[PDB]
Amino acid sequence: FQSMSVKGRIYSILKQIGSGGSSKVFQVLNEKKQIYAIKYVNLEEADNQTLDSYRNEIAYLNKLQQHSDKIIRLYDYEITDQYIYMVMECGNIDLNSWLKKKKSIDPWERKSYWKNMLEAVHTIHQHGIVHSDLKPANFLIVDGMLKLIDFGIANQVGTVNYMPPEAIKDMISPKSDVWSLGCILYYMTYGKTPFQQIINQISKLHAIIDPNHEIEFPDIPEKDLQDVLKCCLKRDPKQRISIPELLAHPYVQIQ
Ligand SMILES: COc1cc(OC2CCN(C)CC2)ccc1Nc1ncc2c(n1)n(C1CCCC1)c(=O)n2C
Repeated sequence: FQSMSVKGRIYSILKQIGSGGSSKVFQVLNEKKQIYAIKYVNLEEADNQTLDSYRNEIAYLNKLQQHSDKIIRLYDYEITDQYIYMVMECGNIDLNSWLKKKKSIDPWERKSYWKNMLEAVHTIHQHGIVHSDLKPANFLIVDGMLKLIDFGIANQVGTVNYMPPEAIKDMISPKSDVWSLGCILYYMTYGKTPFQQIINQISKLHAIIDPNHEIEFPDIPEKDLQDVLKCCLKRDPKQRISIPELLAHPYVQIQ
C-alpha cells in the first residue's frame, strides 16, 4: 500500500484509475477515510508552453467550479517544478466506459445527462472557453450526474468521430462544441456516432465536411430528441443551434 502528500495532507493510494500524457489518475483515501481522485502530472519533460497550458487550465478549473456543480470539484493542489498533484472529486466511471458497457440507455437517463452536459459546456462558454474536443471521455458520472472533467486548454486519444466540419476545414467557435455534444447525444440515441460506420479515417473526414453526404436520423418515439440531433448536426456553424437555444428546447423543458 503506497501513499502521497498534498499540502501537508496524507493520502493512501487505492488504485490507478487512468494514465494520460505524462499523467496518472489515482483513487485515494484521505486522513478522514474520504475518497478522492488525485491527478498526478510529471513536469520533467514539459516545456514553457506545456507548463503555461497546465497552469491556465488549473486556474480556469479553480475559478469555474464556483459557477456550476456540473464542473468536477478541485479541492486542492500542489504544484512544483517537478510535478502537479491535484486533489479532485472521485466519480463512479467516465461516460465513454459507461456507454461502451451499457446495452440500451433509458430515455430519462439520456435526457438528465444531456441537461448536465449543456449546463457544463454553457458554463465554460460564459467564461470565453471553447473546449473544441468534446467526447464522452470528457464527462464523469458522479452520483447520477454528468460533470465536465477538463476544458480542452492543457496540452479517447485522437478520436475524429466527434469532430465538427469547421475543425477539419481549419486543419472554432462555441458552435464547434454544439456539433460534438450533438455527436454524443446521437451515440446515446442510435448506439453509434453519425459517421462511425466509415472505417477509413480520410473517407470519414471527407464525409463530415461533404454537404451531399446526408446524416441519417431514423424515426424514434421522441420527436423532440430527433429535432435536437438535426439542429446540432448542421454542417454550417451559422445554421447550427446555440447552447442558450438548446437550453430552451422542448427536449430539455417539456416533462
Ligand atoms: C471509480 O473510478 C473511476 C473508474 C473509471 O472506470 C474506468 C473504466 C475503464 N477502465 C479501463 C479504467 C477505469 C472511470 C472513472 C473513475 N473515476 C474518476 N474520478 C475522477 C477523475 C477521473 N476518473 N479521471 C479520469 C477519467 C478517466 C480515467 C481517469 C479524472 O481525471 N478525474 C479527476
